[PDB]
Amino acid sequence: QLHKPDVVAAATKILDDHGIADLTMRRLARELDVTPGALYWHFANKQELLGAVADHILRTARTDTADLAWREQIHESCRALRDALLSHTDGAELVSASFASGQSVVITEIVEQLGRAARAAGVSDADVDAAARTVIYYVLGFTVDEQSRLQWRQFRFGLQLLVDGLAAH
Amino acid sequence: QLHKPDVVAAATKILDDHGIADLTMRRLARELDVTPGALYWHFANKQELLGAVADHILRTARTDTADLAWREQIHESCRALRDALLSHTDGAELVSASFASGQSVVITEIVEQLGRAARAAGVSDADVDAAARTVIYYVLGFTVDEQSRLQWRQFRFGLQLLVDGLAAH
DNA sequence: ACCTGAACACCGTTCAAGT
DNA sequence: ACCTGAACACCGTTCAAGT
Repeated sequence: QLHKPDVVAAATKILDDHGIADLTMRRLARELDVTPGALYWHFANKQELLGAVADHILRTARTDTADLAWREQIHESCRALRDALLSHTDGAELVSASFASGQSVVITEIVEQLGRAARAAGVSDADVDAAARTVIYYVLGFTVDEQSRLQWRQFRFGLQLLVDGLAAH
Repeated sequence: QLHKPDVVAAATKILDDHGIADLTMRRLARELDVTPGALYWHFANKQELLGAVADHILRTARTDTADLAWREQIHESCRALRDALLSHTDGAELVSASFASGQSVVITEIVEQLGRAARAAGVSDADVDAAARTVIYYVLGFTVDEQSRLQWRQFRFGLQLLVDGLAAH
């Protein structure tokens, strides 16, 4: 009997072992000894499946940050994210694609978490979303590039550029 | 007789008309009445072809910025980029993918152009590259999200956050 | 409910062979 | 030089039918 965490575990193993291009619905059915159209009972499509793989990826990226100042909130969040991504082959491409799809709920949670920190820094209520997104655009972009180069930090510099744009309200 | 600008013109028409998912080597050979393995004489692969399509996309995004202050340099560059991208279906996904591939020479030119502006603002010589990349991570991320939502600004807010992180040296 | 069989409509890339 | 034919080794998704 096949259950969703079966699937996500197996696809994660494919990602770690072979990269995001070898993560295909057919190959994933091959590692579970099932028919490719089996997976479509549990997931609506490869997008939803990859979003689940992103959530499983990022279970370790959520760190508690409420008893910390609004700069340590940001830095600590972004550090935890980047370290969750750098721990899986093409982790940052996968999570970035799920964020552009709309299929990782915890990447949305992390954007809420840093939106709170942007608020707590003085930006107006109507510009909070824009800011938080700004931050994650940066760290997703950065880790994609970084994981590229590695597979063939001064992360803090680019991040501090943003926390300074934020210092001014 | 088939020449590279033939190809790039035709693929651009496919992108405008149908989106980046319908831009496939086979479909592109179909619009040129050629065999799919014809395109592989002129381009090494779909990556190189898409980089060429990105360069043709971004011929309009280069604006002259040497007789302007280092904030108008940034704002003007980023405005020109975002407007070149928003003028083509999935323009920002295409250009973003070519930037992650390493196959648009003018996206590299734009990163040089804003690297100069970051220099001219006081950041150290060893942190210039990091900064410029930071900027384009932001505007590529932003326009991807924006073009998503449109197909189904407060750009300036996120950008000013960065030019303020930059004000401090 | 949950999965198989089998099809539908495609992909990128290569490469001998023709002109 | 530049292109065709034809193959190689794949894709995501659907859906009747079985259990």
